Amino acid sequence: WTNTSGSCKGRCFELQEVGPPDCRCDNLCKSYSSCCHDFDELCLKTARGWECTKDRCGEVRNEENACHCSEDCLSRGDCCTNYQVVCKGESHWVDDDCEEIRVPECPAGFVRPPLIIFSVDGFRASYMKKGSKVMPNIEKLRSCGTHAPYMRPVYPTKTFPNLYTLATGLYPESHGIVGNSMYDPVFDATFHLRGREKFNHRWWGGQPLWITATKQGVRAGTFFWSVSIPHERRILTILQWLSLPDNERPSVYAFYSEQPDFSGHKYGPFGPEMTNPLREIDKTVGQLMDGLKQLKLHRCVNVIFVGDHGMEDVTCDRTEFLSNYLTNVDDITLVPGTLGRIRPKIPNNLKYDPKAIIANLTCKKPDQHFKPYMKQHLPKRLHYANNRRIEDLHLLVERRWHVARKPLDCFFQGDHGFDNKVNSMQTVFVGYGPTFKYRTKVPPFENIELYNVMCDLLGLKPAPNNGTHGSLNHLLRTNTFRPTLPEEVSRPNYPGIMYLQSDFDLGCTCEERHLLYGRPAVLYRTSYDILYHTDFESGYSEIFLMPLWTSYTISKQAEVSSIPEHLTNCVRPDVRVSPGFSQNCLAYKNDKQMSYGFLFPPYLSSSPEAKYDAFLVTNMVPMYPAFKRVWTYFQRVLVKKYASERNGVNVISGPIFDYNYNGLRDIEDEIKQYVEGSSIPVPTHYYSIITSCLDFTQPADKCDGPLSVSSFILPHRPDNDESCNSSEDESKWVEELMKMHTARVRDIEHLTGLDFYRKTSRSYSEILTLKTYLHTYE
Ligand SMILES: *[C@@H]1O[C@H](CO)[C@@H](O[C@@H]2O[C@H](CO)[C@@H](O[C@@H]3O[C@H](CO[C@H]4O[C@H](CO)[C@@H](O)[C@H](O[C@H]5O[C@H](CO)[C@@H](O)[C@H](O)[C@@H]5O[C@H]5O[C@H](CO)[C@@H](O)[C@H](O)[C@@H]5O)[C@@H]4O)[C@@H](O)[C@H](O[C@H]4O[C@H](CO)[C@@H](O)[C@H](O)[C@@H]4O)[C@@H]3O)[C@H](O)[C@H]2NC(C)=O)[C@H](O)[C@H]1NC(C)=O
Ligand SMILES: O=C(NC[C@@H]1[C@H]2CN(C(=O)OCc3cc(C(F)(F)F)cc(C(F)(F)F)c3)C[C@@H]12)c1ccc2[nH]nnc2c1
Ligand SMILES: *[C@@H]1O[C@H](CO)[C@@H](O[C@@H]2O[C@H](CO)[C@@H](O)[C@H](O)[C@H]2NC(C)=O)[C@H](O)[C@H]1NC(C)=O
Ligand SMILES: *[C@@H]1O[C@H](CO)[C@@H](O[C@@H]2O[C@H](CO)[C@@H](O)[C@H](O)[C@H]2NC(C)=O)[C@H](O)[C@H]1NC(C)=O
Ligand SMILES: [Ca+2]
Ligand SMILES: [Ca+2]
Ligand SMILES: [Cl-]
Ligand SMILES: [K+]
Ligand code: NA
Ligand SMILES: [Zn+2]
Ligand SMILES: [Zn+2]
Repeated sequence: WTNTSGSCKGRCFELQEVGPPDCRCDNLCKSYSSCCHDFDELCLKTARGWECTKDRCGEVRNEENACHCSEDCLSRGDCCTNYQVVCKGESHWVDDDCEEIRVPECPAGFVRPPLIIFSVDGFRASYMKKGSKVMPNIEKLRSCGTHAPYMRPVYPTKTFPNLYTLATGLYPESHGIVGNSMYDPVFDATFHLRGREKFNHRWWGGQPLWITATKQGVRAGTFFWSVSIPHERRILTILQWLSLPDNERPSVYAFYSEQPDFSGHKYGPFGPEMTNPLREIDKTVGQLMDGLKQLKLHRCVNVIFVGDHGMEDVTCDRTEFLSNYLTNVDDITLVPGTLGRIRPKIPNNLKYDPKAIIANLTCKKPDQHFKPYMKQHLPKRLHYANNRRIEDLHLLVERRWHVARKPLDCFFQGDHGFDNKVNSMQTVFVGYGPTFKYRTKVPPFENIELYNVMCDLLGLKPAPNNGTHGSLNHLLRTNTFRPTLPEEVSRPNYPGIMYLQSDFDLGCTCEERHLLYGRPAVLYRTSYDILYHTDFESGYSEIFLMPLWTSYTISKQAEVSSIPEHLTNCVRPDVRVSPGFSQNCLAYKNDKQMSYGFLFPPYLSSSPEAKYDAFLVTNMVPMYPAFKRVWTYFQRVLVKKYASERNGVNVISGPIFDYNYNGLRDIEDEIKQYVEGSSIPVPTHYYSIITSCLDFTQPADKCDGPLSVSSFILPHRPDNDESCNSSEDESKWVEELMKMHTARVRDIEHLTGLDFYRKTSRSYSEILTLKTYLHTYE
């Protein structure tokens, strides 16, 4: 019980965290129904609005006023933000020319630039195109500071998963806020956005910025603002906190706006009604900057203007219903809308048939506006599976559409939540201040990367997260992180000819040019061999009986040759590797469901003599015939197409084992499938990393400057049910599938325990940016 009889006198928006039975005067007091009786009266003053007028200049202090225009307001830190403009003839911050902030210009007592995070809900990246005509303050921040054309949110592109990712540097599957609504089967409880359950600490994993700050002796302002607190009061509170004595003043602050999201949902992203909320957010930014200029902090503070996600045109007319595909939807609970998550209505109800449900949702309407996936089959780039709160059955919804349970379930013209690579879901990033670069444009980057940067801006050591520290050093003038190259754990063996062809009873019948960025380092304890060939180089695992990586270079005008008729089933023993550490063909003859493929393709052999190397047992990998349709098309058509378009390509391909879908390389005990009657593990995925020169006029094998990369993590599946057009020729569907499964080099590194690009002429920070790059095809 909380004693509301107490008073908020001289305690309004106190940073002093007090518990029961003492009444609170902070922002969260309303949500916990613990405010002192006089909180609204004393702390939420509204009298005379939020602006000084000429008639108010030099007034007598009236404590009932929302903000002040009296002579003592500056010394008291409670002037209306436009006080110096209206009463002292100063100019608005927006009307001043920007000047480079080479060093922080801070008043006495500030030893470090404070950080202000200005978060805007549903701020689509494209809204920035409106410019100074609609948003002059935001345009000045963007133009004069450091900005990205867009920032990639996390999936689902919903509010709480994205705001909490921004705060922690973690994927939702790791921080636990997997949706705006979620069901935890262990707690047997539902998290809702409009419930008291969301305040329970058990939902919130990882370590958010305000906790990282507090644990390291750095004071933080609130990261939660009550809906009942107007934006002008939020701004005045931040400014009042910035005016506090040296020993009370926070170093990190957060502002939040429910706009332009609110209006975006009502009118859609391209509605004329979108101008009004954009002008309003700009006015709030103007109040903050004028306020900072008033406190002599406008050239001292680092300001981050950031969004959680974008907004798409979504109407009630564009809704698919599960009742149109499934006989009985009454035994199912659906998390609906721009994504779908399906579970039984009764938590542990045994009448629930997941395989029959997926079958009825798979390619059952010609222009179907969603696709079902078992969570382990979702694109790996989404990192959306390793959490008990993520239902096994998922629906990836097409942009502009909704999924609902039945017709019983327009007032809305906009929505968000779709695949995080979707153009309309991209949001904003602007960094302004002494620590950010001046008038600099940076490439798009992911929001998971920001936590490390915010820790750098505050002199904090970041908690373990999913960002790649140093990948965003190019955004900063100072406070850059010096990254350390991961230490190589296992040393390779370099075997020569050690065995006879007669030593093998496998049932089988028959660096300068190819390793351009150095040997990938193996970052775990294992036994592996480096194998050299005329056309390729490989790192052959003696434990997994296959390469961890196969590396080769294809010139722009290289020839594609066929596999000769008599060499169709040709598999040759490798005299450098023991029969005991080799795969066997009897297993592929026995397994009626499993076939095999090759990592280096025989199609791209340099000569008929060289082609025989591609048929080595050490270049073979287990592949389902359905997957072979995809792999053969990539190997025979796409590798050469990419070489022709990019002026040669360097390709690194290999297997991935992720049976427990945690995005990390499996240990031997985690492998759950092997080739029939053998010890050959079955990969869950196959990766490829395709590098060339950013300057396409230079060939891939003779590149002087920055690199260009595209990568994939292809699901190794026994059917092509994911591709609704798979009955057609591979030219009509395989590339579409590969684009959906695009990946960062960093995603492959986590899944393999490998470290790429260790020997280049580029800085390590530039290589980290390259490794986090995602080719979206958007
Ligand atoms: C993204 O970046 C994150 C952060 O670095 C990575 O996630 C980490 O992965 C490691 C390795 O798998 C995990 O380490 C193991 O930790 C447990 C003990 O964990 C507890 O303490 C830590 C530290 O205080 C907490 O962070 C943990 O939090 C998890 O659980 C709570 C409570 O349920 C929840 O609120 C959190 O959201 C979070 O859940 C997520 O992670 C768990 C797995 O821990 C997962 O089940 C869940 O679905 C969520 O995804 C937790 O309270 C420890 O016992 C382990 O021991 C191992 O080593 C010993 C030997 O030393 C072995 O004997 C043993 O068998 C184990 O192998 C690990 O150390 C770490 O917890 C986890 N952190 C977070 C915040 O998720 C991701 O891997 C990165 N992703 C990618 C793709 O790179
Ligand atoms: O409920 C909705 N809004 C309510 C908002 C309260 C207050 N709030 C707040 O002040 O957030 C600031 C912040 C900033 C950061 C940052 F890191 F960026 F700085 C990190 C955090 C966090 F999460 F980590 F704590 C919080 C959030 C909820 C909503 C909105 C739109 C919708 N669309 N559809 N549904 C919807 C539902
Ligand atoms: C609840 O808060 C009120 C106000 O802080 C407390 O009232 C005070 O009680 C003491 C005696 O215990 C008096 O001497 C004070 O004069 C009271 N304050 C005022 C403003 O009149 C009250 O005791 C607190 N405790 C509970 C359980 O209600
Ligand atoms: C999957 O869809 C099929 C229709 O294609 C459903 O099968 C029908 O079920 C109704 C029950 O109301 C029967 O009257 C029909 O005879 C069935 N048709 C056929 C061709 O079998 C099936 O129930 C759906 N499955 C699920 C799990 O919803
Ligand atoms: Ca139907
Ligand atoms: Ca794994
Ligand atoms: Cl959700
Ligand atoms: K077979
Ligand atoms: Na198909
Ligand atoms: Zn949002
Ligand atoms: Zn929204």
